[PDB]
Amino acid sequence: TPQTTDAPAFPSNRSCPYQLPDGYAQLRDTPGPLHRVTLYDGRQAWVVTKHEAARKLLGDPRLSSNRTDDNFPATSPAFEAVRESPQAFIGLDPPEHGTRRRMTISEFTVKRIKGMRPEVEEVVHGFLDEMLAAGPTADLVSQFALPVPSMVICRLLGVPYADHEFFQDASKRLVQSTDAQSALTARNDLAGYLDGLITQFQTEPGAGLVGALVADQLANGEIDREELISTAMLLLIAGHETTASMTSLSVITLLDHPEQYAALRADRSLVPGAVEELLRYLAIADIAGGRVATADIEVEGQLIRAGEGVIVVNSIANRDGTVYEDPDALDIHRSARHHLAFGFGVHQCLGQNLARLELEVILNALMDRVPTLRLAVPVEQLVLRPGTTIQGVNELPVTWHH
Ligand code: HEM
Ligand SMILES: N#C/C(=C1/SC[C@@H](c2ccccc2Cl)S1)n1ccnc1
Ligand SMILES: O=C(O)Cc1ccccc1Nc1c(Cl)cccc1Cl
Repeated sequence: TPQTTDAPAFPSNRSCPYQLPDGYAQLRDTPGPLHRVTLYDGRQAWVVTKHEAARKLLGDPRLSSNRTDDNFPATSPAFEAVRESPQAFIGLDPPEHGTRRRMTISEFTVKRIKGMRPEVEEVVHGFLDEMLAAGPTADLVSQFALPVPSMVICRLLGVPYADHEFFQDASKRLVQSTDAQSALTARNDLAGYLDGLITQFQTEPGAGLVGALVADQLANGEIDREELISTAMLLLIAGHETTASMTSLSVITLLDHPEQYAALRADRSLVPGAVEELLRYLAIADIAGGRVATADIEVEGQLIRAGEGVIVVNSIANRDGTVYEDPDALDIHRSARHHLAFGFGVHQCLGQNLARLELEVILNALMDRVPTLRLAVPVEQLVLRPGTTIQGVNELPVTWHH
C-alpha cells in the first residue's frame, strides 16, 4: 500500500552540513508559497517555502509569535521548556514586544558593536593562542568555536565568565535536549543561576546589560524578575550557540569549496559578502520560524485559518531560485542581499550585527593564524544536529601544520 503523503513529517535532518535535507528540497521545488506538514505530535501545520511570501508573512501581525498559545507549532518536546515560563520578547507580540526589546537594544547598536571590535579580536586571538600552542589534533568547537562567543556575550551581559563551565553545559543540554524533562531541568538550572545573579547585582550594582536591567527597569517594576531571567537566558544561549554553529559550519563549508576559500584569503575585501552568503547558505536558525494565526490569512489562493500553526523556514526561503540564481551553489561573490537567516520585521535578529562582526573576525583570524587548517576526519564522520534544534556539529576535529 502506498505511503505518499500530503503533509510530510517536519522537521527533517540534514545529511550534508550545507545542503537542505532531501525533504526540504522537495518543499522548495513544489510551487506555491505554502505546504502542509505533520509535526512530531501528529498535528498538521503550514510551512512557508518561498522567499517573498516568507517576508510577507513575517511582517503580517496576524501571525503571532506567542509561544504559550496552545496552537503554536511546537516541533519537539524540548520546546516545552520555554512555554511554561514568562516569554522573552522573541515570544511576544506588539506592543509588549517593543517595550521589552527596547530595554536591550542599546547593547547591540552599530556603534557598540564596532566598539567591541578590539575585544572580539582579543578574545579570538587569545583562544587561538591556546589552541595552536597546544597543537593538533583539536576539537574546533569546544576549543574555539564555543568559548569565543561565550566570553564575548558574557562581558556584554555582565555574566561572570568564571562560571562558564556551568552555564555552557546548561546551554548545551538545552540545545541538544530531546525530551521535555531534560530541557526543563537545564532551563531551571539557568533560571536558578540567573536569579542569584540578579540578587548579586541588587547587593552590588554591576556591569553589563543584566546589571543595567536590574538597576533600572527591575527596580522600577517595568520588567518582571522572571522576564529578566528569560530575556538574559535568551541572549546568553543565543550568544553562545548561534555564533559557534556558524563558525564550525563555515569552516566545514569553506574547506569543501577550496577555490572560494583561497579566493577569500587572497582578498579580505570579500569577507563581508562571504559572511552574508554563508548566513544565507547555512541558515542555522531555520527551526525558529514558528507562528500561530490569530485570524484568517489568504496567501496566493491558499487560506491560512485562525488557530493554525505556520513555520517560516528561512533555509528553504534562502534557496529560492527566483531570488538567488542557482540557489544551491555557494557563491561568496554573489549578492546575498535580503536573505532571511536573521528573519525579517519586528523580530529580526537583535544580535545580527554582533554575529556578523564575530564571523568576520573569526574568518580573518583563521586565515591569518592557521592557513593550513584542515579537517582531521572526513565530513561523513561528522555528527550533525537534528532539524529540531540549532544546526551544527557536536565536534569538529581539525589539524594543521604544527
Ligand atoms: C548567525 C547567528 C544567528 C542567526 C542565524 C540568528 C537567527 C535569528 C532568527 C531567524 C531570528 C528570528 C526569530 C523569529 O522571527 O521568531 C532571530 C531573533 C533573535 N536573535 Fe538571533 N540569530 C543569530 C545570532 C544571534 C545572537 C549572537 C544573538 C545575541 C543576543 C541573538 C539574539 C536574538 C534575539 C534577541 C532575537 C529576537 C529578536 C526579537 O524578537 O525582536 N541572535 N535570530
Ligand atoms: N538558532 C537559533 C535561535 C533560536 S530561538 C528559538 C529556538 C527554537 C525554536 C523552535 C524550536 C526549537 C528551537 Cl531550539 S532556535 N536564536 C536565538 C537567537 N537568535 C536565534
Ligand atoms: O528561545 C529562547 O528563549 C532561548 C533560546 C535561545 C537561543 C537558542 C534556543 C533557545 N531556546 C530553545 C532551546 Cl535552547 C532548546 C529547545 C527549544 C528552544 Cl525554544
